Amino acid sequence: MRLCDRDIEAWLDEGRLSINPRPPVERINGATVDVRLGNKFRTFRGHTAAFIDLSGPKDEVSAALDRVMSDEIVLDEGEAFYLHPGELALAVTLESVTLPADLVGWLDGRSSLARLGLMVHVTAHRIDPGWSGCIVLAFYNSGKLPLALRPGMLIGALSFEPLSGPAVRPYNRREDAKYRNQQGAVASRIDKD
Amino acid sequence: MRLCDRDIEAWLDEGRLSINPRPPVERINGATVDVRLGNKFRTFRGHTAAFIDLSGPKDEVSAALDRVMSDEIVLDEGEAFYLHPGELALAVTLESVTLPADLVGWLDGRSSLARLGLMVHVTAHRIDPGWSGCIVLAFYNSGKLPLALRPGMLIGALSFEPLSGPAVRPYNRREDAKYRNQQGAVASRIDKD
Amino acid sequence: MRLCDRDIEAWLDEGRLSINPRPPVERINGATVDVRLGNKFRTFRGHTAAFIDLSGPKDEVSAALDRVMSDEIVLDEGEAFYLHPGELALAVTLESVTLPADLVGWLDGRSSLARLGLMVHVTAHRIDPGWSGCIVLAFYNSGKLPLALRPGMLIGALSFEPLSGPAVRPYNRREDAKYRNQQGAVASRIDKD
Ligand SMILES: O=c1ccn([C@H]2C[C@H](O)[C@@H](COP(=O)(O)OP(=O)(O)OP(=O)(O)O)O2)c(=O)[nH]1
Ligand SMILES: O=c1ccn([C@H]2C[C@H](O)[C@@H](COP(=O)(O)OP(=O)(O)OP(=O)(O)O)O2)c(=O)[nH]1
Ligand SMILES: O=c1ccn([C@H]2C[C@H](O)[C@@H](COP(=O)(O)OP(=O)(O)OP(=O)(O)O)O2)c(=O)[nH]1
Ligand SMILES: [Mg+2]
Ligand SMILES: [Mg+2]
Ligand SMILES: [Mg+2]
Repeated sequence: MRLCDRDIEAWLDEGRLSINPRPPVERINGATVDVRLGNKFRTFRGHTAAFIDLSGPKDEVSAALDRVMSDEIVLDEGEAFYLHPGELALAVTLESVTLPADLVGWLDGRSSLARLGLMVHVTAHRIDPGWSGCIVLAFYNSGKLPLALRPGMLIGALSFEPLSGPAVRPYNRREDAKYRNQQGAVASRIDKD
Repeated sequence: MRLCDRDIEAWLDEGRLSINPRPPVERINGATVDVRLGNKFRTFRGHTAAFIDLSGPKDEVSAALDRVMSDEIVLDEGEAFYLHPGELALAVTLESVTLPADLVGWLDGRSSLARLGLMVHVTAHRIDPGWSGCIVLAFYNSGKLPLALRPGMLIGALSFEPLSGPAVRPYNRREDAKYRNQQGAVASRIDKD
Repeated sequence: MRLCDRDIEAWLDEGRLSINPRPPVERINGATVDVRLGNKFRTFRGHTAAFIDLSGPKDEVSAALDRVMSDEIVLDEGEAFYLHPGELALAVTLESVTLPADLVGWLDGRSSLARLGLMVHVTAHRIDPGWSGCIVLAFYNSGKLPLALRPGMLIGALSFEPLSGPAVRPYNRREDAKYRNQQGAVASRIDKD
């Protein structure tokens, strides 16, 4: 049972859910709220490491991650990020979303973007109960043309599903949660596993 | 709450939900209905453009789109569409689906197709309340062999989720909705944002 | 509605669904249960075949699948599988999962993995009511570095959604179901279509 548009509004109105800035009525429809693209990005520098050991020693993994990740890119006014076919990049939503303990969120991309090969997540689109922050995007261009991405564009959509009850270990209370207070296009923290 | 198979049948009998043609009983099971491939495709002409500006002047965007999209391809008796590794293609379902204001639909592929690398959507699989039309597929072959696609093959599954109530701004009434009554392998209308 | 963590635990306590071995409390949180990578893999041998006719004669398809699919690869203690950019491979969860006729499961990857391009499914992530067995993973590396995967690592998450009622044709009782009693890194059985 996803929340319909009307019930998304009522949750935002009660304060059970928060999205900041609040998208206007025109971006709240059916069962979704549209989200927008941020201005923070990150790319990869492959020439600095051979591989990433997903479950290796924490120090080695951490060092490899630091070598391979670019600095955070902040786009000048009227500047685009050019996402080329075959390229994975990180970005972020404009909006910060905060979920209560009794709700879960789901990121979709967009059919218009899908038909040009742009994936807005890499089999990870769950926004957990207790989540609070902007949402980091893993972009991949599976199409044949480079896509110019500009801050402010409509980039995806969120839906919302009540849980069977309130989560007992929501994300804000989980001591081994990686992504609380998530600022900008944060890189993988797989080394904290 | 997804509609189970016997409730999918009930909703179809009752007529607010429509799938046309209606899959037989052997194709409605668990919490899904199987869907089949149509006969309309499009491909991409990359040599005609440097990039697509996904937030550019509506005129320039609309023109770049028109250069890069192939004419709609319609397949002869016994023809295959050969989907090569690394290529994005557009196709269409056989079936047309109609959802009322109080239902959302979700498109899956198939595990049998997944194990050969066939993706059937590009992070965009929500079928909205109020949707009426055949579903456009953005295919991507992530695998190691070309896959021959033939009209009428089983291509994916739809499941259906009641909303918390009837959407106030369903897809069929939304004046900025891009794809109402969609009737072939329709290219991106990202230029209408 | 998804089951919250506390309810997931209840359903496990009561034998309502099964996950074997049972993940500990630190892996059940919010609306999910974390799952782990098994030790069986398959790759592809593209040189043995020109293509796969998904919808062709059953005979010929089966022969092609048998030529292209590798023998099952079984990794030792501590051993790694190197998943390189642009390569699909098959693998399997550590956990076996059994769902009743009134529940559907859903498979997510992990944000930490998404941010390095690891897809854990290829648009096929539904676990059906009536399912019983380990889950075959279709892995694709959309990123810029190779990724070492070790048996036992955290690979993804499961969420569980009650259906509108019991499925009348759950997976365990459906005649043309392909994947009952599976079986390690089982290849595509699309030839059974
Ligand atoms: O694989 C898909 C997924 C969705 N749709 C349809 C169903 C849906 O109801 C509609 C809108 O999808 P979305 O909202 O993801 O696309 P958009 O580019 O944002 O279009 P709009 O601007 O109309 O919202 O397009 C498809 O045809 N194929
Ligand atoms: O990543 C996944 C996703 C699903 N499955 C299992 C669970 C599910 O219940 C079953 C069938 O899924 P699906 O119907 O998508 O596969 P199919 O190719 O259509 O097979 P069938 O003919 O048995 O329906 O396979 C996996 O092993 N791995
Ligand atoms: O596209 C996404 C998807 C999720 N998240 C956030 C929301 C979510 O609540 C959290 C964790 O998601 P996941 O559990 O998939 O990540 P993990 O790698 O398993 O992190 P953790 O160890 O903190 O659970 O990260 C994003 O920022 N972007
Ligand atoms: Mg939309
Ligand atoms: Mg199936
Ligand atoms: Mg997690």
